[PDB]
Amino acid sequence: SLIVTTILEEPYVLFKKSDKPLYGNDRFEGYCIDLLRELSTILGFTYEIRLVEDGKYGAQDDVNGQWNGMVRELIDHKADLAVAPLAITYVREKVIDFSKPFMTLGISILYRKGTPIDSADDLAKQTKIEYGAVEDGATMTFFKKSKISTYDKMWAFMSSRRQSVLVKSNEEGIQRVLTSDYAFLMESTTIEFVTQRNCNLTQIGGLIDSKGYGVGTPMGSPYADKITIAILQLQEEGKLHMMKEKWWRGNGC
Amino acid sequence: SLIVTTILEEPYVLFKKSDKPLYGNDRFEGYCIDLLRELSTILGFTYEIRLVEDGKYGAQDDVNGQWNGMVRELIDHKADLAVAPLAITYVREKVIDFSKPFMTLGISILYRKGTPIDSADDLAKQTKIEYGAVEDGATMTFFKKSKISTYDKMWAFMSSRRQSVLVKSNEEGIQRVLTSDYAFLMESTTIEFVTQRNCNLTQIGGLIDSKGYGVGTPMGSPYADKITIAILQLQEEGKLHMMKEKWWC
Ligand SMILES: C=C(C)[C@H]1CN[C@H](C(=O)O)[C@H]1CC(=O)O
Ligand SMILES: C=C(C)[C@H]1CN[C@H](C(=O)O)[C@H]1CC(=O)O
Ligand SMILES: [Cl-]
Ligand code: NA
Ligand code: NA
Repeated sequence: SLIVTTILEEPYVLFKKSDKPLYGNDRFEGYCIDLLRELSTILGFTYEIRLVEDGKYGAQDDVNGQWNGMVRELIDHKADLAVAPLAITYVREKVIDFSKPFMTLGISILYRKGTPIDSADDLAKQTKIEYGAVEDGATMTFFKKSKISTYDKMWAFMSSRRQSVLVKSNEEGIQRVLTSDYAFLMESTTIEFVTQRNCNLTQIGGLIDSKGYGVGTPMGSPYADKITIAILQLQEEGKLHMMKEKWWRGNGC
Repeated sequence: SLIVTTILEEPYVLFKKSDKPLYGNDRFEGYCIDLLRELSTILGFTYEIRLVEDGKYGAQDDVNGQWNGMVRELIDHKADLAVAPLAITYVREKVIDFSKPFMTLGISILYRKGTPIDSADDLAKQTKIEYGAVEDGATMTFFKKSKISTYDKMWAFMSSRRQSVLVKSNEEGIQRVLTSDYAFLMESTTIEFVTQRNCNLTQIGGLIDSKGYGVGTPMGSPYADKITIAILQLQEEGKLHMMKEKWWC
């Protein structure tokens, strides 16, 4: 039996709606839960899903270098797999292993329709429209590390305003877009889910970078390569595409 | 130095043009050549580029189970890395290792603009317009194995006409599109290169699947993970994007 760490994030992992309390694995559904189920069938393991205690994905404390979130659970061998929209990044790959990607995406901008804002550069060169990202996530880290003029400028803006423009979650960022003059730097996969459900919102510009989500494992785990092969099987038979359609597809904007 | 196996395929790998003779690695240019140079810089290795003798990527013969191409070079430890638009696939991952993807893509359709054909389904339902793929590549293999009705039908059509509709190169497929009534099933990255240069051609429909190109290594090689890390660094600093813009109406 494997211990699988994960985190609530629509539509990847959600609590099933129910009149009565549910228990154990029965509590959860979503794209990542379907993925876990499919992987379990192919590779023949059982599992217990556990929400990560600190509610974090995994970032390094910039003073002591210690990790948190699902990444820390893996490093500490508290979990066997992390199954979530966990971006494969340079810093994380140095401390844990990942399967090859089950989904590909990039940072982009969530904003309202009908404005003159067409790119990151348009946001960077002003301050009236505030903008931000989830604190300490892969998106924020991209900006923190970027040497590109536009993105460095955006980092200077966000970091100096971290108290007011950085958010704790996608949900908070999305609500900020809906209720104030704010543009949210966020992952394109999640943007697509949002824009299918709110016709007044749109992605602005294209993808600013490229990354994949992968299943995390402790470094050296034999499951990283096994899951890669299972993911390739699922992709090549069209299941990953069906899985995405199931959890994303909206009724039109 | 590491031995790096590769293959000519525009704009990934080409012979550099010069008025004077060129030697060694200097003979080559392209996206993958730039990639290799950058990987070299980060990881601190020297290397020798060699074109794969049999001019194949890597497929398994369904009679004797023998592999060929760059995949075979890696299996036999004749090369340390394969750096090319080499698709990461289930069957290849069973026999060699791969870095994580430096490019992501999918099978799609290259055809002419201004036609009624809007999807694979539209091709499958007819026979007047021929269609095909590079023989024995990842695209053909996708169709050969698929259980999705539309793709299974397309495979049945292609296999019954393989002498006439399967081609030996992307170049041959493109020439087929240009000189006959033919739609070519090919990788979306390469389609983008072609359509930026041939204004009468276009991608039809979306991506039929999703895959990545990765650097291949013999199975168990320590370089697969090292190259993954270097690729992630290159991506995050915007270098892969710059390289794409450089090499890619
Ligand atoms: C839901 C959020 C906090 C996660 C999801 N993937 C990114 C990560 O793996 O860090 C984070 C989003 C982002 O940074 O835009
Ligand atoms: C250039 C061709 C022969 C290669 C490139 N990638 C695919 C591969 O890795 O097999 C092949 C193309 C294709 O199958 O459409
Ligand atoms: Cl349970
Ligand atoms: Na790792
Ligand atoms: Na492998």
